[PDB]
Amino acid sequence: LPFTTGLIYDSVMLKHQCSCGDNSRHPEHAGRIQSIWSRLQERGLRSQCECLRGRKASLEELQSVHSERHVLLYGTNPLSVMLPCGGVGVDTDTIWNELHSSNAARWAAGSVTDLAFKVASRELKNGFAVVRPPGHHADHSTAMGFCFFNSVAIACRQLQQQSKASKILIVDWDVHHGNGTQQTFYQDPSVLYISLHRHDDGNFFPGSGAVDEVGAGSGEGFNVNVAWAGGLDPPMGDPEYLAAFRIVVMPIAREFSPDLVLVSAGFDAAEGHPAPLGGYHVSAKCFGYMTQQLMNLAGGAVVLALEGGHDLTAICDASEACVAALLGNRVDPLSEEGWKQKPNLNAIRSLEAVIRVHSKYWGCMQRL
Ligand SMILES: O=C(NCC1(c2nc(-c3ccccc3)cs2)CCOCC1)c1cccc(-c2noc(C(F)(F)F)n2)c1
Ligand SMILES: [K+]
Ligand SMILES: [K+]
Ligand SMILES: [Zn+2]
Ligand SMILES: [Zn+2]
Repeated sequence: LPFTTGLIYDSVMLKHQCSCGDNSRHPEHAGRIQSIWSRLQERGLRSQCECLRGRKASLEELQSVHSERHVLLYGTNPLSVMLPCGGVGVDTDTIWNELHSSNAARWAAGSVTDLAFKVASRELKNGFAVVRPPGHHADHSTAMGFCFFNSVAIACRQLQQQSKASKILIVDWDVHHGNGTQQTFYQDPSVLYISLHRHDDGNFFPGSGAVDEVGAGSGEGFNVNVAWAGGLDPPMGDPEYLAAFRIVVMPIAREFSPDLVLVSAGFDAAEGHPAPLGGYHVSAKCFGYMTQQLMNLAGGAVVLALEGGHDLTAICDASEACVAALLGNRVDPLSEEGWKQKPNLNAIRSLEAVIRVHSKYWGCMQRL
């Protein structure tokens, strides 16, 4: 296998859809990964990468993060809740195809894991997983927010249990808080979880991920929530996220010094997502640049896994810029006006809260 960027995609994951067939009512649709996959070929990036199909996660791999009851319910064939539209699901948003959802969720978990091992073993330089359904909301014993199994958390656990990576950084720049990922690794100091999300004092899904939530026991200080407050006005975009990377994400990541970086790469903070889905204005160039910054860690061992993002144009633009970054294309910070603007007052106050809390744990957060 050649030493380039890896891409994960398979049609099995397209099968996850409600029986009613309305992709408008169920916005986490197959078109999401389908559009990105073809977009990468149209732009010429896909042929440059080593394209893999992935695999099903074993029941044992799913149980490394989730409970036995959870894995029996969503992981196995029955032969071994009603919705307004008529289909079955765990809740109104999180649908369940009785023939295909389990297989698609297990494939997303297995494929992110398979890609992480190849990047960890250094067969691949880095990778991008075009997977669905998403994972970072799925906790130990709860499927929620379009998520069933936490693919990124499962990939992380398997890397540790097979001794392929000592320290692992999980970065989650999806606009929503990865409640599942935070819970899984809350007491583990060998995993560092840094989330950037719209918090607005608990009035935004899932409602968790406050700045005070720093971890527990041995894992105290190794959970970093960059919880944005203040609202949508003034606009949250590139200057705020760039500032977040300069001041919080990269300094803590460098002080932690991971052996492998996993990215819950949601693109619902991008332009084209109105409230209450996101309401943020992060450009595609910023996503690709944030990717480029993470490639400086762990000797380039970086793996992105798709999470959220609805607007087809926005997530395709952003996915393109991240894959290009992975392939070695560099973004010149001086080439874009607007990046010269300072971050807004709401973002500064939010980062002030992050610094004040984590000054107890990190040297780069300790000031006079
Ligand atoms: O508030 C939410 N959604 C808003 C609505 C939308 N959800 C999406 C959507 C599209 C693709 C993936 C996930 C959500 C578009 S609109 C829900 C019903 O229709 C009107 C607003 C909501 C609630 C729970 C979870 C999420 C959510 N978004 O991304 C993710 C993911 F897990 F990161 F993928 N989860 C979003
Ligand atoms: K997040
Ligand atoms: K942690
Ligand atoms: Zn339906
Ligand atoms: Zn999201």
